Amino acid sequence: VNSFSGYLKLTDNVYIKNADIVEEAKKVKPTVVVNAANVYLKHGGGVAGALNKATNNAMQVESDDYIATNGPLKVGGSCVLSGHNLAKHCLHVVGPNVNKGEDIQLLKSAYENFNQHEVLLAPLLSAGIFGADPIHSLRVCVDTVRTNVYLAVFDKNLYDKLVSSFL
Repeated sequence: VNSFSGYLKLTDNVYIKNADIVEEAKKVKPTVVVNAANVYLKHGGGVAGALNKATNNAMQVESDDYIATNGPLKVGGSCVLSGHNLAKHCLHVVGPNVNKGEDIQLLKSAYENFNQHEVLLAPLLSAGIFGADPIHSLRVCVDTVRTNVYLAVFDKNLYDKLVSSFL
């Protein structure tokens, strides 16, 4: 049993809810929240901007030190950093950004990072301002992640379309 409430069950391991991931993280304090990161960990907008704002910019300060030491992530890669006030850990995962011309085949590699964690609160990778089709992102998630993933979908309209169209 875990603390996640109000989710629709899509598969054995994947759950979905219309929720603001920031407000969901603040309520649950999950072990892992996933950030929709870029390779520079520049948390300007989208999910990343919202998560970082909720940490009062402490996520960005920690991230800048990580990049100064390690250099940029790979598209499809990840790093584990603090979850600050939102979670124990934040898994920063880089899905391909279609609005920068990155290979959508890298979305499966991105989701494979989730398999290193038994339970996660996450957004749909490469959705929103990363430009991918969220229906596709949900299909790759279901077909790639084997650990237990609780997906937060901010937009009610999109949530209802994801559920209604789910095979």
